[PDB]
Amino acid sequence: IVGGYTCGANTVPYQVSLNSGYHFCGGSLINSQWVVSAAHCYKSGIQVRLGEDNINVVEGNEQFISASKSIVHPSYNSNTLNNDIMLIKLKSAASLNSRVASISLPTSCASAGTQCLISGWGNTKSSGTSYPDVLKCLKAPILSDSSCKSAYPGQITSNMFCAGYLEGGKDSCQGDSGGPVVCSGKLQGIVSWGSGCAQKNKPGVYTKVCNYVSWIKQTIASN
Ligand SMILES: CS(=O)(=O)c1ccc(C(=N)N)cc1
Ligand SMILES: [Ca+2]
Repeated sequence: IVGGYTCGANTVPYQVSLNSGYHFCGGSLINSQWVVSAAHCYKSGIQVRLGEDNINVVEGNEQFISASKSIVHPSYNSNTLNNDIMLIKLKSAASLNSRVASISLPTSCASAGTQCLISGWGNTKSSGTSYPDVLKCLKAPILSDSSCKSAYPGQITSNMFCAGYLEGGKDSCQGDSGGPVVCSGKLQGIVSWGSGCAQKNKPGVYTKVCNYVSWIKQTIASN
């Protein structure tokens, strides 16, 4: 997260870190046994880490649970990043509390102008590299589809939306991938892609979760 602020320990209870010997992507807990992330974050041997703040220091509120199965969206396209979403089932149910909680799925899509909360342990610089150890937060509005399409000609599908600032300076970044975009207490997006980070006229592009509620629900009900 570039241009954000320190969230505060466990203030984003649904945020999870995907670990494969090191943090490589974020994710969101949607129930005691399932996590939603980005399809481009796929890999084998994933351990889900919940209740984390400083990913390099065990503070006492963490829960480390291995993944039992990963399900990438059937129509995921790695070249265009269309349908960049995947589900991860935990080997065992997480213990839910005030510091580890699930985030509700949306019943309707969020409209442009709505303010959302984006979070992650990704790079904090637009130029250079600096990874924080604690969770960073960023409040950003959803942009109109017209401004999004104008920023990325011929690259935005109906399953994507832009959020951020056209002026640049504030945006999600490498390492925040798979992370949540929460608006009005509902999960509306997944950190997916963008050109660089916090660049002028290049806002972040996010997976539009509201288009996948049916797939998510039916998949969880049969696996
Ligand atoms: C490295 S990545 O493709 O995951 C990526 C993730 C986020 C952004 C940001 N501009 N919103 C840019 C790139
Ligand atoms: Ca920790």
